[PDB]
Amino acid sequence: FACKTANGTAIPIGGGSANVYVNLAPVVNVGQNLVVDLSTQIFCHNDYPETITDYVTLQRGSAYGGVLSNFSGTVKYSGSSYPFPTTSETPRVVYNSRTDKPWPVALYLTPVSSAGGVAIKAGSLIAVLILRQTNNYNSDDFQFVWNIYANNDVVVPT
Ligand SMILES: CC(=O)c1cnc(N[C@H]2O[C@H](CO)[C@@H](O)[C@H](O)[C@@H]2O)s1
Repeated sequence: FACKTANGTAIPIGGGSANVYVNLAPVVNVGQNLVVDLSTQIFCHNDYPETITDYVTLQRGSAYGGVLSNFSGTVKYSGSSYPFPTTSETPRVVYNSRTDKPWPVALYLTPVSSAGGVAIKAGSLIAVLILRQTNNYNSDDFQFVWNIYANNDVVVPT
C-alpha cells in the first residue's frame, strides 16, 4: 500500500509524509463553505490485492494558522461528516485494487463570525491529515501524513 499526490509525489510502503499545495477560493462569504477537496489531490492503492485487503482511516485531522482561527470546520470522509479539527478516528475505507483510488477526504470550512479580511495567508500551513493504514493479513500499522498548504490568500469580506 502506498500513496501519491496529484503531481506524483509519493509516500511509499511503510508510511511517511508529503506536502500538498491547494488552490483555494480567494473570496469566501460568511455563511458559505470554503471547500478543500483532497479526493482530487491524494490517491492510494493496494500493492497485493491478490492476498491482502487494506484498511484506511483518517486517524486525525488538525487545523492550523488562519483555518484554525477564522473557520468552523467539518471533514467529510467517504460521505460522512465529522468535526474538524477531529475528535476521533474515522471508520475504515477498503483498498482492494492496484488502481489508484482517491482518498475520499474533503474539508468544509465556513467563516466564524469574527472572521474578516485575509483569513488564510498564501503559503501557510492550513491542515495536517493523518491517514492510517492497516490490513487483514499482518500487524502493519502505518501513518501517511499529509501537510496541506494554501497556494493563495483567502479573504472573508467585511
Ligand atoms: C508479496 C508480499 O508478501 C507482500 C507484498 N506487499 C506487502 N506489503 C505491502 O502491501 C500491502 C498491500 O497493500 C500492505 O498491506 C502492506 O502494509 C505493505 O504496504 S507483503
